[PDB]
Amino acid sequence: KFVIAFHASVNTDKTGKNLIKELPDLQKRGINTLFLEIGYNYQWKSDPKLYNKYVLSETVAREIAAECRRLSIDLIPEINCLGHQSWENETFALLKAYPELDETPGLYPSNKDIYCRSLCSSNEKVYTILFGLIDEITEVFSVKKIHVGLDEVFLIGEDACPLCRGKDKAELFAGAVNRLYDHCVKKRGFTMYMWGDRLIDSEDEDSGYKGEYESSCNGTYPAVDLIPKDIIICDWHYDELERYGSIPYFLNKGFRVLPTSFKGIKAVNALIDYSLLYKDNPAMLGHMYTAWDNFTNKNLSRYKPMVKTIDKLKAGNLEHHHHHH
Ligand SMILES: [Zn+2]
Repeated sequence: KFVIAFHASVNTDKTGKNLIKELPDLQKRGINTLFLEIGYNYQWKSDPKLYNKYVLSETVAREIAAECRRLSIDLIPEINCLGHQSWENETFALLKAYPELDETPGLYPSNKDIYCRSLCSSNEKVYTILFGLIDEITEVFSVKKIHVGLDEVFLIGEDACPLCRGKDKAELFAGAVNRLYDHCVKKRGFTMYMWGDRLIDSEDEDSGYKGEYESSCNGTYPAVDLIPKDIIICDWHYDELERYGSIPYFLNKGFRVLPTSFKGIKAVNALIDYSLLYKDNPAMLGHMYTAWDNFTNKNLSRYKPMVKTIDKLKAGNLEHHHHHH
């Protein structure tokens, strides 16, 4: 038996119903788990500063949860709790409402010359806010699971932060993971998921990857030995490679791993094939598909690289049932 998951995003009452459309179909393909990214795109009751009526309401949200439940789909909301506080020249809700919590105050206007802004990982107000959002979203969905993001954190320990300047980037990162863990797991008893790229040494030859996005080039990877190992690592690599050497890196470290793909058809294939080289390790959980080129959630069950490959793994969950007549 295997985890088969799909990553979808939702930010409006519409995009939610689009997803609802595809849940029945996506189930029949074989999806049994839905990672649902929300960010700050829910009408928050718990913080009025981050609320706008033009995003997902409590009603639409309780329907996705309703539908996942009827279809026995493990639902896991995601809020990115450190990096990805902006995209291109739009800064997201938290940092425009709380500019004091920016890790790089006063530096990159309109986000020129950086990938994405990040929150200050040392400022306690961040955790006060984030913990409040994690509690609300896990409530409206009636779930005990949370994905905290933590991918592609390039801005951390920056000189501009009065709070983090000069500090060790890996310890700051491990500090973020461990604060989130203390709330989601220690206090709430949830299961917590995260992206794994910051835990990998890019320069390492067995576990490293080419770029500076799929693996760490800013020295955060030592945090892998400073965080609790019941955290589920979502390990994403979207290029066709003959070896995805970070799967066994995470596995031997004690983590449960969820390999993650995007586009490529073969690239997807190759990840799945290499992940299945460890099929008989239970900490090799399964697989997650992404369709980042799909911005609506319409025909998500038609995502081509998934529909082909999914039976690939569906077989381990077939369950011979025997004639009832
Ligand atoms: Zn800081």
